[PDB]
Amino acid sequence: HEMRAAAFSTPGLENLKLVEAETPRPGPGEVLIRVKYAGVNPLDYNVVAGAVKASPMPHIPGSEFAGVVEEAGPGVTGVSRGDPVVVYNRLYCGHCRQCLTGWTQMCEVTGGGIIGIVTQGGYAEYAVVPAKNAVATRADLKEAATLPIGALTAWNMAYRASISPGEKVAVVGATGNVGIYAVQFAKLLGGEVYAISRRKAKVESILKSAGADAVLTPDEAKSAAPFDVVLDPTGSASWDLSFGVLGRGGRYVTAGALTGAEVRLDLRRLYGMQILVIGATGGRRADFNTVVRLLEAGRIKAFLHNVYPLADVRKALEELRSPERVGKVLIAP
Amino acid sequence: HEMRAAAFSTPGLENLKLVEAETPRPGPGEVLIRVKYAGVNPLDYNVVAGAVKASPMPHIPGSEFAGVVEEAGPGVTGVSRGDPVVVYNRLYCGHCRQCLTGWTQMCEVTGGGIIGIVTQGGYAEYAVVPAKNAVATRADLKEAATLPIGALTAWNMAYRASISPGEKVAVVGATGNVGIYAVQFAKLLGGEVYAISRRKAKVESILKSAGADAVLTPDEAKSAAPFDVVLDPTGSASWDLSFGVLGRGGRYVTAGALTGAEVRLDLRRLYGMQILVIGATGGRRADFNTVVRLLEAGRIKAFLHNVYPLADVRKALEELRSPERVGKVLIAP
Amino acid sequence: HEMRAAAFSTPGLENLKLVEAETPRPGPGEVLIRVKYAGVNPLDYNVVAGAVKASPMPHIPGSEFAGVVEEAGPGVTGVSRGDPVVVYNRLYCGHCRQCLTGWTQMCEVTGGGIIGIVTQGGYAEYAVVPAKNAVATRADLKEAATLPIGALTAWNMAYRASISPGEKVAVVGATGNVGIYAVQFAKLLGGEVYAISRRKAKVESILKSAGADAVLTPDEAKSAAPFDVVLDPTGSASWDLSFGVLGRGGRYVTAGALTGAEVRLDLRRLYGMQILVIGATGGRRADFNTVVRLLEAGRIKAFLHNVYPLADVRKALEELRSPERVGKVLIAP
Amino acid sequence: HEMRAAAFSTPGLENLKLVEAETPRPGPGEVLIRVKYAGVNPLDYNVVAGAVKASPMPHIPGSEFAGVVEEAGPGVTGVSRGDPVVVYNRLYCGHCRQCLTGWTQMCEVTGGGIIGIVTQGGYAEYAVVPAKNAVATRADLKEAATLPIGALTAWNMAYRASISPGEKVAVVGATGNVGIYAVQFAKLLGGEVYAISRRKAKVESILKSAGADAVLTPDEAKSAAPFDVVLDPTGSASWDLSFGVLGRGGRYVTAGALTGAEVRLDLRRLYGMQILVIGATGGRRADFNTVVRLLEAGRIKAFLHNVYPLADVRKALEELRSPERVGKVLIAP
Ligand SMILES: NC(=O)C1=CN([C@@H]2O[C@H](COP(=O)(O)OP(=O)(O)OC[C@H]3O[C@@H](n4cnc5c(N)ncnc54)[C@H](OP(=O)(O)O)[C@@H]3O)[C@@H](O)[C@H]2O)C=CC1
Ligand SMILES: NC(=O)C1=CN([C@@H]2O[C@H](COP(=O)(O)OP(=O)(O)OC[C@H]3O[C@@H](n4cnc5c(N)ncnc54)[C@H](OP(=O)(O)O)[C@@H]3O)[C@@H](O)[C@H]2O)C=CC1
Ligand SMILES: NC(=O)C1=CN([C@@H]2O[C@H](COP(=O)(O)OP(=O)(O)OC[C@H]3O[C@@H](n4cnc5c(N)ncnc54)[C@H](OP(=O)(O)O)[C@@H]3O)[C@@H](O)[C@H]2O)C=CC1
Ligand SMILES: NC(=O)C1=CN([C@@H]2O[C@H](COP(=O)(O)OP(=O)(O)OC[C@H]3O[C@@H](n4cnc5c(N)ncnc54)[C@H](OP(=O)(O)O)[C@@H]3O)[C@@H](O)[C@H]2O)C=CC1
Ligand SMILES: [Zn+2]
Ligand SMILES: [Zn+2]
Ligand SMILES: [Zn+2]
Ligand SMILES: [Zn+2]
Repeated sequence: HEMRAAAFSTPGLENLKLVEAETPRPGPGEVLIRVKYAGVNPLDYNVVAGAVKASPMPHIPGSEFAGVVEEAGPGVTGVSRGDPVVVYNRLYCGHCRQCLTGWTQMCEVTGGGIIGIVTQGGYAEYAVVPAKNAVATRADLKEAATLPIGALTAWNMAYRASISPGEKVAVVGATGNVGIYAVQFAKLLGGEVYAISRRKAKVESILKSAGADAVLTPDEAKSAAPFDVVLDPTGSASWDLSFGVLGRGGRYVTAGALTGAEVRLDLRRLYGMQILVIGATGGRRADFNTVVRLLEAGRIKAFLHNVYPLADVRKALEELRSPERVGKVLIAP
Repeated sequence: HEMRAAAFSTPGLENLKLVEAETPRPGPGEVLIRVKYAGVNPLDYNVVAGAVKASPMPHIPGSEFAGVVEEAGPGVTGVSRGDPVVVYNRLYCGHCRQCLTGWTQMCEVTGGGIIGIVTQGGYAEYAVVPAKNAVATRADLKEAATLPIGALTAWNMAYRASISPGEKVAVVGATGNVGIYAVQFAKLLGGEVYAISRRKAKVESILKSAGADAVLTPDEAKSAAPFDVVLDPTGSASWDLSFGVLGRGGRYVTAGALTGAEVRLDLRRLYGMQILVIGATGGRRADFNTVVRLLEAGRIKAFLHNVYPLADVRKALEELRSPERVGKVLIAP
Repeated sequence: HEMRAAAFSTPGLENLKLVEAETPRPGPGEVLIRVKYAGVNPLDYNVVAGAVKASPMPHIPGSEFAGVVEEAGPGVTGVSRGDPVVVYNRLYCGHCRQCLTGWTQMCEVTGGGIIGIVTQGGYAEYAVVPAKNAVATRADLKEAATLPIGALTAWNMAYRASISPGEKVAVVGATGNVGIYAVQFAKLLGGEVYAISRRKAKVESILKSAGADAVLTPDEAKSAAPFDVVLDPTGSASWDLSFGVLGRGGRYVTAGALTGAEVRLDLRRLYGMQILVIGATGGRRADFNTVVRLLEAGRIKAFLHNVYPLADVRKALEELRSPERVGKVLIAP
Repeated sequence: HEMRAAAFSTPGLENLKLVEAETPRPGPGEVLIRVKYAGVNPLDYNVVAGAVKASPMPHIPGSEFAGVVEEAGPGVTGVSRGDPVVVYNRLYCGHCRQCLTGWTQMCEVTGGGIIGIVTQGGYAEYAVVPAKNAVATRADLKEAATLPIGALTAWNMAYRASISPGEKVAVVGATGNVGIYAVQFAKLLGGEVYAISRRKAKVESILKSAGADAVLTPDEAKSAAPFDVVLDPTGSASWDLSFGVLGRGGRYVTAGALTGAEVRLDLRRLYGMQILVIGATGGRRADFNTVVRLLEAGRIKAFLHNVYPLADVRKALEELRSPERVGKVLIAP
């Protein structure tokens, strides 16, 4: 049997093509998913662009997705055909020091390898993943597909920031896929949350309904300093502001380098202020369960921008640069 | 009454001269100390050289000292005449947010101010300090005089590194005033400790006497990676090595910038490895008590190099640079 | 001046008499407050009844009050005449192990001595408290006066329960002075909050306005088990229920012994479930500032029942046992 | 193929017989182990006696053992024939909240089921265990065989006591299988360790070689209060001592109910002192790896007492009560 898929044999958004692919088949411990929705993320854009190398080639991208189990492989229990699932996107062995402490995204054995990057992903009608990565959910699958990358990454960032109730928390890029959940989880944890945006005027009512106590331009951020925590995955163009608005014991937490990876760090201010500069990536397997349950209970919300058919995958990827996008862009195969 | 003291009316090492000075008198809340031993540290050299503004001017430096109480001031209790004491050198208000959570070195009211920098210090026969800053001790005052700067700062770096039993801990600059205690505290917390030094041949048996499991040159440290924790206050010249040997979840802890303050921090590696880059300064007032108790009970050892009389203070501060020094330079007024 | 005051020269509520007393005067480090509101709590009742020895005799009770500074003592700066304040009620030295690590209610030197118990309290027009115990606030002093005992004790219980977002939290005695804030703080930390009441039908709409996700009868609590955290200051009559509904790694936190002090603890279920049974009392000096600012911000809400004048003080204390009460009972001198 | 085995078809020491039994064969995910040494614990005693129910019946006991992989079932990687292994004794699914957060001994799926209790155990020439439970080690298997019950359980008690360097930690029953390692771990975390024994004269030197700073009689212990931590798996006969010697913020941690499960708990002292009473059982799978490495590194030591052959399994079990015993009793099949 065969399937529709978006694939590229050489990198470049222009080489991403609708094709007819061989439908994959789950082996032991694997399930085959009929994909209902896949998110559109910087990660996916960058796999397509070649900035992140992929296997196998030619490659089907798509690391954030949800759908219905079509077939359980040999020996799979716990998930069965017809189950609506959402996929944890990190391959983990379950037996290394990192997996056994809960840090399955840091797996020493798989190298943190990511579904849709070191496997064929979900911009496709079907995808195979390990059964243990498929989390059964009763949530609307559009909303679920915003969880594996956006919500979970934001969760892990907020968890590693050690937010105490009443602490002031700035979220940089609060309008983005990660940010908009970063606002929510910082509020969940008791923070007073200041959402930072270069388009405050358009976005203020949205970010407040995400739970922001205040929306600030970058300039307003400077005056409102100091903050106890800055959650900022946007990279080096934000560094002078985000590093400079921290107070004593302030924690800068990043999981991305959107505008560049290299920053000039003043160790004298790092130690003079007792600041912590903290890396976060992906999220823990147990935390992904929590984030799913919280969506299902309505304690967090999914902000959707637009759903594209699989054939418009290119237009969908471009919509990531749209100055009007607030919310998640989805592909529906 | 007059006393001998090393003072400088204008910054610079050649401008540090022995003089006859007005003997200070303790106000309410203060104690007058007959200084027995003062430590010689980079902080003291930088005060005398002018990299740190000091007051009053002319200025008696000396931020790390121990001695005997000569007189208690109005309303002081708990500290009678002749009590041997060692002096916690941060001025703190005891009422601000930071003081009230225990981060007394971060006090918002005193500007973190340091005895012997914003007050006249211990390179003199007598000095005055707040009574709350004077810790009674039964320890040999030569050894007590290594605790306010070297031991306490190393204590506070180790504490903020979250050392678990069995984690691999590298100490860069391990031969120095801070590193020699950092080796000890890392072992005390149950780490497996790798002291790093450019003088391995000369210093190996001393760093083992301090509790190091292994003693490595910089190159050898690259081969022993990964490390869970790198205690390293040496600044930018060690950054590539120190940051490059960290494993997943690794903590870099710095309290200094000896060789340079600016480093190029790569956010991609920080988030991809979930590393934390952590600043540490001084130590908490309660932890200084603990450090003093640990010396009195023999759980940590002072490593001494030379004692100089107060007349030789120029020679004492130049010994900081000597490639034969391993251990603490003391001044005895 | 003379002032009015409730007072008892010998224990017993009938022997509590409105009198005219020597208006007290503030020494160094003290302030004299003009009490506007004072809360009524089991602690005030039990002090009046002789259960808790009081000093000095005859004694003015009243351990939770807010008002306006009448007169700064000598050397007191950082507060003015006419500044509205609310009183942190534990006396603390600021120099012991406990004070320096932030646990000022555990002070080794005052023994945790309480204002209105070891000093003349705020069931009176004026009272003298240490200046450092007096917190400036811009909130309604009626609501402020619910914080020194009710909110702060609840905060410290929730803080010591280690609530993660999504954990299930039961609050026994949610209708009371402590419970009504424990519901709120548990929600602030991201818990799913189940308030348990013996009078669900009457109080349910109130406890939901305090933030409870559900209100439960004791039988319904049994059916909703397991719970991650149980905040329960009610003592032994609630023990079998609260301890029995805990799940794996569950935490029982109490600050009270309302219905009895002794419980039969099954060590085999404690270890087999890895449960923690945790004590909590009072609150930290720094957290009191956080509770004040959270009231000022609107993030917590005070629930008031009735305000009595100093004349009807015995009726106000008798209102504690009133089975219709939900909220705080204030005395207004 | 047949093997030798100690087995009982009805509970009671007298019913434990040496038998010839069918040699077990490993299925998928399992390894067969030629047992070289197995520990003798109260747990194995109570299984043979009937206080702990077991399956299957008739039953081979033995929950703490090490040996050599003889065969691997289908699809087993990471463990091979010839590997010298020590067996983590909790069965764990690896997919539930407890497992994915690292608390494998609390698995919701297996109930925390223990090898040799719900499976055939190690009092035999061969046993089958899950491959993921077999930890290859370079230690002497005689010493490894003291880790699965004695060492790991102590580790997990110490872990859950949150021992700060310098804190006073009491170990009740320090002479026992668990206590002899608890002493060690408390010292490695930086505690000042007071070992408690009813036979101090007889055992003082041994406990001091395990790392105890002082050895105390029960009466000496009351006089040496307060302690910050009491590690005590001995149950109710020690409760008044252990609970009563705690200071402010003290932690009582238990993993056992040796002398009785029921204790009368004064909630009012619990909260007035902010004590935590903490259950601990087994240990985490990740910590078990940490414990084996510490043994391989000499940072902890095995205190052996006697090694019996399989046929003497009765006298080895009876050897648990020998008032001379200090050390592990072992069986060697
Ligand atoms: N480690 C991991 O597992 C993951 C890493 N990431 C990384 O995190 C980063 C963000 O991802 P995501 O939230 O989806 O990104 P989005 O593009 O959805 O959001 C980024 C937001 O940042 C702001 N922004 C964009 N450009 C700039 C700029 N030049 N200067 C200042 N602000 C800017 C915009 O907000 P506005 O216009 O309102 O100001 C924008 O909405 C990326 O680098 C991504 O690779 C993401 C997911 C997971
Ligand atoms: N924040 C605070 O409260 C405090 C901060 N500090 C700061 O910490 C830093 C260290 O102080 P201290 O321990 O007294 O310093 P020391 O000079 O006593 O020790 C520093 C050690 O670093 C090593 N070192 C020197 N230069 C280099 C280099 N180019 N590359 C690699 N290693 C080098 C040397 O070890 P070797 O030759 O064996 O390799 C030396 O022994 C200073 O910057 C000081 O200002 C110090 C005390 C308190
Ligand atoms: N350590 C400290 O600093 C402090 C300690 N405390 C202590 O905490 C405890 C509670 O204080 P507070 O909130 O002021 O008390 P309240 O009486 O105001 O509230 C107690 C609540 O518990 C429930 N309850 C009352 N009696 C019983 C009973 N007989 N059996 C079962 N449930 C009952 C009731 O709720 P419902 O009827 O709806 O079920 C009642 O509203 C007291 O023991 C007090 O002494 C209080 C403040 C500070
Ligand atoms: N939860 C879990 O995963 C585990 C739980 N356990 C439980 O922990 C408990 C202790 O185990 P273990 O160390 O093997 O036991 P041991 O008998 O080996 O040691 C107990 C020690 O306590 C002291 N003691 C013994 N009896 C009494 C008594 N009658 N009164 C006062 N002190 C006494 C003795 O020390 P001395 O004579 O020197 O005073 C003795 O050496 C047991 O109940 C066991 O079942 C054990 C392992 C794992
Ligand atoms: Zn792994
Ligand atoms: Zn301060
Ligand atoms: Zn105190
Ligand atoms: Zn499990």
